[PDB]
Amino acid sequence: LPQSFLLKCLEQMRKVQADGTALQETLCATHQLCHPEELVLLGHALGIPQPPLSSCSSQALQLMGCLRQLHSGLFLYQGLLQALAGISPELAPTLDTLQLDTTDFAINIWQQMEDLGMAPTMPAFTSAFQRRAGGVLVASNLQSFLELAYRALRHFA
Repeated sequence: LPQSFLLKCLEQMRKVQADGTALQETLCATHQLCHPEELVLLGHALGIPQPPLSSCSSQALQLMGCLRQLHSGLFLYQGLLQALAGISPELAPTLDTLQLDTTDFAINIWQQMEDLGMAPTMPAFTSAFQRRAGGVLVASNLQSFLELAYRALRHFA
C-alpha cells in the first residue's frame, strides 16, 4: 500500500483509540463500568455484533479481503455509535468526536479500495444503563479491532 496511506491510517486509528479511551475512562470513574471483560455476556444479551477480521489474520491474509472486512466492520461500528445516541449529555460530546473520527477513517479505507479497484441489524439500547455498558463494550471492541487491522496493513508492506 503507499506509505502515505499507512501513515494516514496510523494517525487516524490512534485518534479513534484516544477517543475510545476517553469514553472508557469517564464511564468507569462515573459509573464503575471499568472491566469490559465482565460485560461480555451482557453485550451478547444486547446483540452487540463483533466484526470479523478473518482475512486480516495470517492464515487467511488477502489484501482485498482484509480491506473489505476492515471497512464493513468500521461501517458497522458507525451504526453502533449512532445507536448509543450520545449515551448521556455528559458523554455525548466524547461520542460525537469518536463518531467523527471513525467516519474519517472509514472514508479513507474506502477511498483506498477505490484507488485499487477493489471496492466495495442494529442493537436497541433503551435504558441508560444499556447505553452506558454498550458504550464501554463498543469502545473496547473498536480498539482491539483497529490494533488488528493495523498489524495486518503494516505487513502489506
